[PDB]
Amino acid sequence: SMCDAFVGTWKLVSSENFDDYMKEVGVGFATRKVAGMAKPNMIISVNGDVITIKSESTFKNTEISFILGQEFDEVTADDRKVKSTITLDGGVLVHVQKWDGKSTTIKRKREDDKLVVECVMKGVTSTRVYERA
Ligand SMILES: O=C(O)c1ccccc1-c1c2ccc(=O)cc-2oc2cc(O)ccc12
Ligand SMILES: O=C(O)c1ccccc1-c1c2ccc(=O)cc-2oc2cc(O)ccc12
Repeated sequence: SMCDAFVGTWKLVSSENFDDYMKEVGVGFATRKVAGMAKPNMIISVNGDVITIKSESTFKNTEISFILGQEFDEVTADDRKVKSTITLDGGVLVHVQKWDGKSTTIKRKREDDKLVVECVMKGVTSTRVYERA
């Protein structure tokens, strides 16, 4: 399917304005500095209708499994317990995280041989680029 373009192993190669985006999300100082340093590997896989996104770094190891359009519980190292929904909108994986009446969007798009990640929170944008690993 269309998810196959996202499937594979990805390595973080560039990050821009991630600290200012995490500040705007409400991420604490210690967690921002820890997350800001990490150069994660990201494994995106598909099994039936279930999408798995595994991240691996010196900071942590995370795993989320989900069905497109089906809301799920996601864990974060901040004062936020989030309800997330991931949908596929015209080739773009749109990840909406909602907590305490607020929301942030993480968009992933395929550009050349890269996975371009756009994170938006109340006008503050961070761009992160991954390459195939
Ligand atoms: O994938 C990202 O780069 C990302 C962008 C905005 C907010 C969080 C992340 C992020 C993750 C988002 C979803 C997920 O399933 C796993 C993530 O893992 C990350 C690991 C990091 O070191 C650092 C960042 C992440
Ligand atoms: O919140 C975390 O556990 C975390 C810790 C280290 C590196 C990245 C994250 C991180 C996420 C990790 C996994 C995940 O599924 C979602 C994450 O979302 C984040 C969002 C932030 O604003 C800021 C950070 C994250």
